[PDB]
Amino acid sequence: TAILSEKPNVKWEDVAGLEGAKEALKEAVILPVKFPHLFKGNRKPTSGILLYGPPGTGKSYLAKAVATEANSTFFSVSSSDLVSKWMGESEKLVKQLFAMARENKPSIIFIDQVDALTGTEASRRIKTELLVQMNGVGNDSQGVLVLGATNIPWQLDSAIRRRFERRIYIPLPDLAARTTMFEINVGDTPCVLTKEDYRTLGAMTEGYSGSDIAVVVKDALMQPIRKIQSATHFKDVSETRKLTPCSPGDDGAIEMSWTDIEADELKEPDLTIKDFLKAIKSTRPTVNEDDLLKQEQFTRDFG
Repeated sequence: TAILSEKPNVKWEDVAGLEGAKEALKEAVILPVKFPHLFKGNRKPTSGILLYGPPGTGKSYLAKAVATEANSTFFSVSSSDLVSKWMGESEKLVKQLFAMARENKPSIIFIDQVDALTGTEASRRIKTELLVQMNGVGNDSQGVLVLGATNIPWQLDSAIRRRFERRIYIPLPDLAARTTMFEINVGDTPCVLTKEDYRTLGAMTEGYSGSDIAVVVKDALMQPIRKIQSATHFKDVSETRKLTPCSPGDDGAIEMSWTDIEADELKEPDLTIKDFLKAIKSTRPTVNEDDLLKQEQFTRDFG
């Protein structure tokens, strides 16, 4: 299981925002696949694409969407794992990976953290084997497309860099995308959030990543459970008896614990925007603001 394989089922719409990358990938990858007769002779589809941008944008998830939409098998590998965990057998692994992908066209190879192939003799082999394999466009043949992912494109070996004809920036999510991420992350959970609240949550998380948003949302959803747990005082409201947590000393405030209260006849506190706003304060964004420039320096130079 050093090499993952799957026929993923991620539609474009399942990936929050990124419409620009998406549209780049559509014409870079999907057009060739949709209309292969366009690529007779010396006109050949891209076969290396680098995805670069700050962490927490789900470059992986987007990659699966491409596979789903190209109707191809998704083969994938982590370069950090290759360099550290497997080491000795890494040459063999990079081989087998390209070999599986050839045997399974149409297919996509995903190499995560391509920077981690180069430096801190032994992994010099991995670099070298990868390069030979990406010359496997000039095997015959393909078929197979390599999508590299990096957070630190400026630390990516220029030789490897050069094998990735096409480069696409995966930005931090904008207002609309963050709004979508909040919705997706709560999905079906019982709550009383409006369309406007989602937008508010969106607007209020400038500079957050999908990951960041995921952690904030995971935090917020637990709040009603959190309230039920640490009360101390409940109260009847309203189909026969129904009690919810309330402050010490209130209109009908009995003193008890959740344990004291009967099956069902609990009234969980509503899940409010206020729970999410709280969660936003206690989870700072992950990604430094100087990254914009560092990534944009790369878009300017090797875009």
